Amino acid sequence: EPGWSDTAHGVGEVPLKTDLELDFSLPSSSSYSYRRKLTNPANKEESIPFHFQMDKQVIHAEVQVLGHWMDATFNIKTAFHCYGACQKYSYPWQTAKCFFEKDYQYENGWGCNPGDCPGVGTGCTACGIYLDKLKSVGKAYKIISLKYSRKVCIQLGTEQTCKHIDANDCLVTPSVKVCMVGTVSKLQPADTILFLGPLEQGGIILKQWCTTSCTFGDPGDIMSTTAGMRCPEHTGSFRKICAFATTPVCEYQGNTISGYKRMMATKDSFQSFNLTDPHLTTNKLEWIDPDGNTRDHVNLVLNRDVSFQDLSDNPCKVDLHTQSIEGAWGSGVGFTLTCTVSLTECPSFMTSIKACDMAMCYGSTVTNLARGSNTVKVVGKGGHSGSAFKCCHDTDCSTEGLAASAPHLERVT
Amino acid sequence: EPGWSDTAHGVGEVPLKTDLELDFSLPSSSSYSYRRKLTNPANKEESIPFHFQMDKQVIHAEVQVLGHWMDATFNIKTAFHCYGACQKYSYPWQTAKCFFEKDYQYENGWGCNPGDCPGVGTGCTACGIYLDKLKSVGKAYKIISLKYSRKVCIQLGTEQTCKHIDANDCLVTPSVKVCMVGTVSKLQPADTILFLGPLEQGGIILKQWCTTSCTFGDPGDIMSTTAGMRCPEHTGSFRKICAFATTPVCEYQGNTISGYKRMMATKDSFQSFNLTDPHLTTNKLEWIDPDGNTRDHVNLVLNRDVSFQDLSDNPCKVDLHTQSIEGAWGSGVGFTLTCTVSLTECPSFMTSIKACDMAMCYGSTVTNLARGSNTVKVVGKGGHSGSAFKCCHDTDCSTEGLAASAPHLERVT
Amino acid sequence: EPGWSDTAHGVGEVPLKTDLELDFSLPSSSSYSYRRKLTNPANKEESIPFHFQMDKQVIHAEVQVLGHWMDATFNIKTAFHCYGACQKYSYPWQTAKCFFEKDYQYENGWGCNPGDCPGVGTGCTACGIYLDKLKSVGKAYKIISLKYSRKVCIQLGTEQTCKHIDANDCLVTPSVKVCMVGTVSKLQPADTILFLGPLEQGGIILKQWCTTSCTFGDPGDIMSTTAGMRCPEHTGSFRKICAFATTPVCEYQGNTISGYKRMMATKDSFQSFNLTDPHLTTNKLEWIDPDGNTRDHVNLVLNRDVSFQDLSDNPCKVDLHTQSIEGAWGSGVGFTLTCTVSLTECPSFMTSIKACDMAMCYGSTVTNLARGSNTVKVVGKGGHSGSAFKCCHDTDCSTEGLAASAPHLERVT
Ligand SMILES: *[C@@H]1O[C@H](CO)[C@@H](O[C@@H]2O[C@H](CO)[C@@H](O[C@@H]3O[C@H](CO)[C@@H](O)[C@H](O[C@H]4O[C@H](CO)[C@@H](O)[C@H](O)[C@@H]4O)[C@@H]3O)[C@H](O)[C@H]2NC(C)=O)[C@H](O)[C@H]1NC(C)=O
Ligand SMILES: *[C@@H]1O[C@H](CO)[C@@H](O[C@@H]2O[C@H](CO)[C@@H](O[C@@H]3O[C@H](CO)[C@@H](O)[C@H](O[C@H]4O[C@H](CO)[C@@H](O)[C@H](O)[C@@H]4O)[C@@H]3O)[C@H](O)[C@H]2NC(C)=O)[C@H](O)[C@H]1NC(C)=O
Ligand SMILES: *[C@@H]1O[C@H](CO)[C@@H](O[C@@H]2O[C@H](CO)[C@@H](O[C@@H]3O[C@H](CO)[C@@H](O)[C@H](O[C@H]4O[C@H](CO)[C@@H](O)[C@H](O)[C@@H]4O)[C@@H]3O)[C@H](O)[C@H]2NC(C)=O)[C@H](O)[C@H]1NC(C)=O
Repeated sequence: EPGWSDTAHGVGEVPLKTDLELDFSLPSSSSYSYRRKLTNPANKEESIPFHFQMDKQVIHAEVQVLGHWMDATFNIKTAFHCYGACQKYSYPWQTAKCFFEKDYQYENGWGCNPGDCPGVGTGCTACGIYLDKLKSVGKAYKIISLKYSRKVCIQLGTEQTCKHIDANDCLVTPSVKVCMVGTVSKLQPADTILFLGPLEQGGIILKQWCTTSCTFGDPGDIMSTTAGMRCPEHTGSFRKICAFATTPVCEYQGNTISGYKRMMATKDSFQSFNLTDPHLTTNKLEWIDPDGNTRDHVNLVLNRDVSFQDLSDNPCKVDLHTQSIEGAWGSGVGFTLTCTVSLTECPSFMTSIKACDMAMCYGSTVTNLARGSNTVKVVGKGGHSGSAFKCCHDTDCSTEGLAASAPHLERVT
Repeated sequence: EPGWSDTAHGVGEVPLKTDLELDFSLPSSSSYSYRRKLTNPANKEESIPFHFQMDKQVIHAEVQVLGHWMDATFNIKTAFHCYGACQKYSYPWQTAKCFFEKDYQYENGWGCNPGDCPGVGTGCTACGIYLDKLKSVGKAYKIISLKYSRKVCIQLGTEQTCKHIDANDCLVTPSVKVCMVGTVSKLQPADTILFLGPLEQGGIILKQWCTTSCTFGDPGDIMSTTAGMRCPEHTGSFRKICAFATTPVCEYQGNTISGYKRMMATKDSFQSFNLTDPHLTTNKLEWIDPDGNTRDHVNLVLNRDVSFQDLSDNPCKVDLHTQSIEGAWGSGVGFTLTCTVSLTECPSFMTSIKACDMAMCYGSTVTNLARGSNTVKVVGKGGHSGSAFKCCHDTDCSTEGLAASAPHLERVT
Repeated sequence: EPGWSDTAHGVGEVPLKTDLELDFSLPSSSSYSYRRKLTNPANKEESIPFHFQMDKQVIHAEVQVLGHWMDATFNIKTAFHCYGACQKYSYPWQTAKCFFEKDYQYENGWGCNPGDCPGVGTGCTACGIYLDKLKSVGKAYKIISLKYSRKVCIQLGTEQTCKHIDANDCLVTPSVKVCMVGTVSKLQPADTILFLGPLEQGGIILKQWCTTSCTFGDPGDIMSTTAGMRCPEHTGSFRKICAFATTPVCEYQGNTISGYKRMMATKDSFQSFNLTDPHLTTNKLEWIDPDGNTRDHVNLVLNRDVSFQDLSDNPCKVDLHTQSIEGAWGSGVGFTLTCTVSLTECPSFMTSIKACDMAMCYGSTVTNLARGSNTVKVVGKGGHSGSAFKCCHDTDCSTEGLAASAPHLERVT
């Protein structure tokens, strides 16, 4: 009754026929090497070479590049005009990177009038707040997805096998099973990481980082991006100060201190993380976490008996073509690839269809294929503008790929 | 010296007497089936049938139903009355779902007076902001608790055993141990999940969702619930515009754009999750995560020797009665069930007492029972209004159950 | 080719030579005890005593003490002076714990003047909001780091070994390997935990707790610390009410309800956690989580064959001296200890260097030492003012330690 499947990564074994078991925890930032001449195959005249290599864990993050976080100074200036409307004149703050203007139009009923202006209900008094002394204070990225893997190389006799194993996965070679359990994520999807210096000097994790309502003083309030400045809103209140024969003066009741200055005063409240040999290219960040306390559990079984049974073996063949796509690249909501998967050589097949481009894969769907044609939907997260996403099974991908839409990542107002 | 205990789920075994070990990782959205005729019991004339079935992982979430998130339009209108107080008249905005009013009372010292109203320090000018064009944009739930389990069925010969195994737990039958490790939680307790459409189309995870201070423009600002509308506060400032002989006009300095419009502009900043075959009934949401990359580690040991020792075996008997309860159902703080647990047939017993109703269990306490009467406190989370929570050990529950209080889930102001 | 290393905690074994394997899941709040007389060493006349003890899991949190969260009442009062400036007089609100003042100076152009004050553009009207009826409502701590461990004691014959094992780590004695996998963290670094009563009655987890912009009504708005009060900002707007011959009155458009009152109205929206036997000393909180559903996977292997191979064995010797330090204690960003590590008796050595004081260790670096002198940097989190941080390998620490700087944990404005 059990139909064919390749979703289980592992073995059926008989322990009394196991030549060698390794079971151990290993730091993420540690590699591990083991070499031994095995005194079997009960042949004595000839021994069996055995190499096991496990590289340090590499972390891969698909990220949204957010630009440069800016520090700035708050300023306010007043501009009075005796007649006309507030549009009929330009203002000095309009030369600033970020500015917000409130206009008191057609209201100088003596109470608010300079000596030279004998008008009532005319003219305009313009109030403008602007930011200057802008300086870049760090680079920020929002995490779309996180991947954890270790390269593993196995040599049994004169046959070598190397593969990148994802965390909580197993590798199965003809006589060796290697499994990893326990890698846990300190970073989380949608975290914002901030680098006050080069990546090599470590980052800060910020759970509060403004997204939908960026107000001056919020974390991430002033961002300088490739597409120009992103300026914060000012939520305070304006008030026109007036006296006899004196020109009106603007007064603002609101926050004056920038988000960066607010964070540095309590800098030690936030979690840092350190990066060994980070690699940043476009929207991909890879690195090795140097924290020695983060450990995963490693199990190796060397078993050369005929009862050593790879649980994924099957005669099924899968042919793939990419039908359609919807959604966005570089998005935490993601894209959905619609695939046409043809099965031959089996009545049914339970397997995993992935969405991949030239660089890597971004998501995976477990599906139960029937002989002939099937439609499978795969959700991917990550990728970039030039990405042509393909349907893949193992290393076999469809001939043609499909580009996703640009993500909606913009402020309102 | 070791007293009896049933808290350890697992075995003591001798590996050289193990007939069969399976060790493998499996996607959460994958099932697994294995059938084999075992060529033992060294009897040859007769073989041993063996079935192993593992269902896809099911996720169970106890949720707080938050109602419908609403999109709306911001509006402001002015109402002047020449004499009397602002209470002495009704206003058009009072017909709206959400409205906020600020009244300028007894202040028209000429500066603020229409031509027809020759009064000073009398009358009132009422300012009112209201929301209209309300449309439902999705359904939101806050997660109280998360459970992960897989149904497992074992057939050895002509004897079958099926049980739901929780993640990071083991099942022990007479000759089979099955264990699961490594399932990790993407959703977290107190997350808010938002469904812009039917559950089958997936949800959005929102770390920022207003709870204690809902302001217009916040995520979750305007909620339409069974108990009526929940309206956001407006934190901006009002100002009475005045000119000669013209009637006063209200002006507001504050946010105008709704929370929903703010999110959609940056929709791709947030994490989505997808649901296969979701089931929603009252405050319970169950589903299968279709993400193929989420794997758990599965270990099966088939061992028929007399040294195969179930570590939970014991002669102890436990009788239960539900004494008292405090706390709330449907709450992330929870309720505390106070139980009276009588032990017989053992001098002491280390065991787990659970809080359960008709549907499921909601929490568990490990306790060291002494022969005779004991008091045990169990913290549960979840449940609903009709829940009668009982003290249980294994499948044995107390005769009577106790209802918890309603949760405090309300805005102030 | 493989150089020496002690980073792998575990064994190489032959399963057919294993006398006994235990494999089981165990609640965190449960201990486990196993005693058996092993009928080997195939000697029959003499048996082998075997004890295995596993204590309940203990949670250790390095915390930032935040003081007492305060509830308060909002108040506003007005003070008019006919002449002079607003500084020329004191005010009743200046006697309050928290107060904020806005001064309307030199503006009484008749419109705002009491009958007795015949001045224009002179005097001042001072507006002051203050908080009273302050009452402590709980104690709050921000989590810097979390550690999970179980004490384990092994007796084989007449030889005993006890050690605290960290989660996801293994202990290796001459013939026993014990490993733990699967402990997962419910609390997270940078979480804020709030205790409305004694620690024994449980805490509340709050993802939103004000850090960089504390506004009246935010969670954690009013904190009473050892260094005095920490007062919230008020972001609303002021307005001077005026009429004929009457003295001006202040009006505020802003939040009036405190953060504590706002939380209690929706108290059941937040996650609680319970503590068995908590220990608080300065900035260290230790406890046992009584939730019976949290389980870890335990594996014990008893194997007395000569092929039982501890993977960390090595002849290398390491000598340590503490060179320099930068960073802060009690910080989530942490400190960096710079160590001088001398290797002898090996050409190279892959090992872990830790940062420790008298109490415990706070971080760890995996490094590849060359024969002779090396510089290693270790990142630690936690500690306190008197901490002298040392470079350590295993139980061997440097003679002298170095104190870190105080953390920057202050509000601006
Ligand atoms: C692990 O990550 C943490 C967090 O990123 C990281 O902490 C950072 O360490 C750097 C390195 O020392 C700190 O940057 C220094 O800050 C001091 C004062 O704050 C400055 O004086 C330094 O600049 C001077 O020195 C330079 C040295 O050549 C000169 O080139 C320069 O012109 C200046 O004269 C220097 O910038 C930084 O402050 C912390 N970050 C925080 C948030 O505190 C830690 O070092 C990382 N550890 C490891 C082992 O990687
Ligand atoms: C996994 O989860 C994600 C997140 O939920 C999910 O993304 C959603 O996909 C749906 C399905 O296509 C999207 O809804 C569509 O949106 C487009 C434009 O945004 C509309 O044109 C669509 O409505 C039209 O088409 C319908 C088809 O019959 C008609 O009935 C209708 O009348 C309209 O004419 C449709 O609503 C949705 O936008 C996204 N969500 C987000 C946040 O982007 C994804 O599809 C899920 N994947 C799988 C495999 O389940
Ligand atoms: C697990 O953690 C949760 C969260 O901390 C915890 O819930 C708390 O339980 C306590 C204990 O009952 C509650 O405190 C009580 O609250 C009621 C009304 O809210 C008060 O009447 C109580 O005070 C009276 O009774 C005392 C008993 O002697 C008297 O000494 C006192 O003078 C008063 O007359 C009492 O304070 C608390 O409300 C909850 N917390 C929340 C947030 O709801 C739960 O009990 C913990 N469970 C276990 C098993 O530890």
